[PDB]
Amino acid sequence: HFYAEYLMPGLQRLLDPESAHRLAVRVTSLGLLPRATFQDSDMLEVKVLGHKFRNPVGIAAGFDKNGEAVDGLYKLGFGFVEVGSVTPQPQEGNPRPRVFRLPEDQAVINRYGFNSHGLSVVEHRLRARQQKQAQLTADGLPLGINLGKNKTSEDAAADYAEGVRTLGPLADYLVVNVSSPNTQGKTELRHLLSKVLQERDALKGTRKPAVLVKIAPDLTAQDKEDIASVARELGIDGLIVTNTTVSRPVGLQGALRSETGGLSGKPLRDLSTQTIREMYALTQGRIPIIGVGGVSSGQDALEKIQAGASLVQLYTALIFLGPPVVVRVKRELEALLKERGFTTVTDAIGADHRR
Ligand SMILES: Cc1cc2nc3c(=O)[nH]c(=O)nc-3n(C[C@H](O)[C@H](O)[C@H](O)COP(=O)(O)O)c2cc1C
Ligand SMILES: Cc1cc(Nc2cc(F)c(C(F)(F)F)c(F)c2)n2nc(C(F)(F)F)nc2n1
Ligand SMILES: O=C(O)c1cc(=O)[nH]c(=O)[nH]1
Repeated sequence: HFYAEYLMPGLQRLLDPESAHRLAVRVTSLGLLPRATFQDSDMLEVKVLGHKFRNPVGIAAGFDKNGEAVDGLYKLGFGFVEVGSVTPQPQEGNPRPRVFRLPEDQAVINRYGFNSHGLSVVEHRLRARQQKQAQLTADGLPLGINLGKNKTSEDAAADYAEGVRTLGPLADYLVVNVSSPNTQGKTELRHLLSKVLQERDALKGTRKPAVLVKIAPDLTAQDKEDIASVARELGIDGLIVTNTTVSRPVGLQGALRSETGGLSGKPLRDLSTQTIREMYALTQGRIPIIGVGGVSSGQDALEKIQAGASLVQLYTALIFLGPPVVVRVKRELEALLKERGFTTVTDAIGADHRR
């Protein structure tokens, strides 16, 4: 409660979004935040992507862009952390201002345009902690790395390749982020993905990261069939559904609603869940999905899980509710699984399809 209508709305008044984000990352890294004490139950454990996840709630890409706060994030209760997106070379991103809060809608619009410290900086930081991560991973706390491309780049495959070569040895999973709204066709995707998988395969007697593709919520019905077709044809390990949306739904109260960019938070929630449900159907329940978009409660997580997600992520909820939201989600999720007749979270995955 202290976070929810004392600290967050107040920070909102005081701090511009970028300043607030930067502060959040630093406070999280430094461990100033009180630690989560909620204990995950066996009921929340998920095994997927070649790893065990102690709980199914992860932090989505975009919070820890540069891998500065990974340990602190696990301490807040996240089951898994995704770093990035990381671009090969450092870049500024778009002109400020570039992130807008719509508190009325519990939503954010962003056009960051991939401000990243770049691969070498993030490699150095992650390497220094690689041993610690190996222990965390073993304890059910995996690490994902999300790869982006520079604004310049004509050659996407080359940018992705630097990323896979550089960070793939540090990753439990890798994500190709082809969905930023702020920076194709089957064949073109197929080529790129094959090149990425080929870079992954070449890795170094690392035993090797799973490769996922992160998609937009704004796709055509054929693209969804296409993406499913490729994933199955290429043996892509997973899908992350979804990134932010370019739409503005009816009823936004926020002044900044007209701003160009990707919308996240509650207004995205149902569109994202719908997108998961299709993808599970098209892929026959055979390809794991990490569901993201507007999760801020246990029910929100459960809906995504029932729709077909094996895991879920959140980011935007933190902006409005603070760190307690991670525990709220897990606590609510456990309570709902018990009420609703599931012995474990795993039993819920794809339940919508079952009926
Ligand atoms: C400010 C901001 C920055 C983001 N940056 C990235 C990014 O760099 N890479 C990425 O894949 N997704 C990024 N995302 C998308 C989130 O990972 C997530 O897909 C989306 O926000 C939906 O989840 P949420 O509603 O819980 O925020 C960003 C989102 C926000 C709000
Ligand atoms: C008020 C506010 C908060 C914030 N994140 C945020 C999120 C947090 F969890 C904290 C902390 F440290 F209290 F737990 C915090 F200090 C800031 N963002 N992050 C954004 C941005 F830019 F990412 F959209 N705007 C924000 N506005
Ligand atoms: O850097 C960004 O602007 C960004 C990337 C992304 O993948 N998603 C998003 O909403 N913003």
